[PDB]
Amino acid sequence: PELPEVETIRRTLLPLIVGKTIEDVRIFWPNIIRHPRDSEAFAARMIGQTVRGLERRGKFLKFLLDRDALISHLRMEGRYAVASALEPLEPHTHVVFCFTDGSELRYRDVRKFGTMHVYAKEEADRRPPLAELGPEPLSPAFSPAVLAERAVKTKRSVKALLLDCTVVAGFGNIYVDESLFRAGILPGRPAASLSSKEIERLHEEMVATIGEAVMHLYVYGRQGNPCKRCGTPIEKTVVAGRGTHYCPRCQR
DNA sequence: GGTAGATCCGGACG
DNA sequence: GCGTCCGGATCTAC
Ligand SMILES: [Zn+2]
Repeated sequence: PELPEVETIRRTLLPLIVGKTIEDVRIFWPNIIRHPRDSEAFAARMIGQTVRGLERRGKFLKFLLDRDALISHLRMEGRYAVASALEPLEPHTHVVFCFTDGSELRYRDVRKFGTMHVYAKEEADRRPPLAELGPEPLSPAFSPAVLAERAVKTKRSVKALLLDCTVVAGFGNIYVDESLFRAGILPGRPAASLSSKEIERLHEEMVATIGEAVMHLYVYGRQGNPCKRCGTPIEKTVVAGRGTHYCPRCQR
């Protein structure tokens, strides 16, 4: 799930788990658990805690419990579901949080690629994976000035910069390509080559693109198809180690 | 210390 | 058809 979908999960999951008390934690693929390093300690520490809140930072979900925060990343295919402990588990279920009311929060992921970290709540923001995370794209903390400051001091491409989690939180490959198209900026442009005008326009389109999605694609996955603006075939390359989609006429 | 490379995974695919 | 690819983000090494 991309940031907008992660926000939907945050909003929808919260009422389904708030006020429930963890009775057991069952782990079927311990490598998902990144902190504490021992998955047995991860399970043990969560028992007896009640779910109090659910927040989002970039694409991370932060489950707030009594003493601890659980920080979860679903990557591309991870999913959460609340269901009865009496029913058979779905395939690829790697972690289950069992509540005292006979319901469960289940984590599933065909790719087995997601991560979970648990720390005392007051520690979570200063440890991985939240430590160093950049500002929310929809917050005033993410501004043209902030983007310009990062752009001038790097030799990297503009796409590489937007994909950097320390620059802006959880802006995915899809939104990077869509925002660059909407801004009329080539993904391989050096970040430092962008004018003040271009930085402003890029910030504007990043906010509009992600904001529209939180509340329909021009280029992403559309290689070989006509640009919706000018009819030129969309092209695909590799930029910053990612599949990269752009209109060679409209982007400069 | 900025930045590239390695790493984790398995469905899709040559 | 069995090796290659690929996404995010963090860790490791230049
Ligand atoms: Zn075009």
